[PDB]
Amino acid sequence: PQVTLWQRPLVTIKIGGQLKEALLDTGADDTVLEEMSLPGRWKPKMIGGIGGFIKVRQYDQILIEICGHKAIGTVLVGPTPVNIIGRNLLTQIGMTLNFPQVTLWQRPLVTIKIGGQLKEALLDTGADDTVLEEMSLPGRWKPKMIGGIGGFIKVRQYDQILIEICGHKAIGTVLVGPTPVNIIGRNLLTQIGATLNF
Ligand SMILES: N[C@@H](Cc1ccc([N+](=O)[O-])cc1)C(=O)N[C@@H](CCC(=O)O)C(=O)O
Ligand SMILES: N[C@@H](Cc1ccc([N+](=O)[O-])cc1)C(=O)N[C@@H](CCC(=O)O)C(=O)O
Repeated sequence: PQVTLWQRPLVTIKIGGQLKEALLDTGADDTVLEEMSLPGRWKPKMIGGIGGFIKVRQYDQILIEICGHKAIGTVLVGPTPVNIIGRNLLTQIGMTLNFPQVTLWQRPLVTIKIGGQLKEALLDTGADDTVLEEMSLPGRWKPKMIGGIGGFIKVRQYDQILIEICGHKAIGTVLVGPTPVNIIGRNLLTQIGATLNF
């Protein structure tokens, strides 16, 4: 299946005998699921995201059926606001990003030019919005708060911002704030015709 990003890329998964919905998230290294019942041993672990950090339980060798496709790997269980299927499992179902074709064995980083500056950013299908590290942008902005896996952060919202993503031009909203990594979200990914394929 190929999938566009005009809507969040949700898939049905089966894990631990239970059926759940999860977001295919190219910006996540790991798979993180809402608190749920899984059998077996686990190790305490700490992961980060926008907002800060959360403690999770790490289960290994977990079988998961993602949109019918089987994969086995590490699954983290904790207080995430949404169930996320990260690259550790996306590579097993042969997921690719298309806009060039991009595989997910490494983080999908691209070079962007915005506000006259060159930066690197992560193509993130799990992000509704585009969020960049503090930087100098011209013009008016509006205060806004956004959430992520570890809580929330305050950002500055700039609209009608031109960005060149891997050579492709797009114009849209860009949030600027304390994100640990520059993220290109669906609002811009749709403009460069990015598709998720597996
Ligand atoms: N949506 C991503 C945004 C993100 C990517 C990479 C970093 N980092 O290297 O520091 C921070 C934020 C996200 O929240 N990714 C998390 C998801 C949880 C996980 O995979 O463990 C991440 O840790 O990659
Ligand atoms: N990597 C994603 C994980 C995520 C997706 C959706 C929600 N949610 O609807 O509540 C929470 C976590 C991520 O960090 N998404 C953030 C990125 C920042 C942004 O786009 O505003 C999100 O808010 O979607």
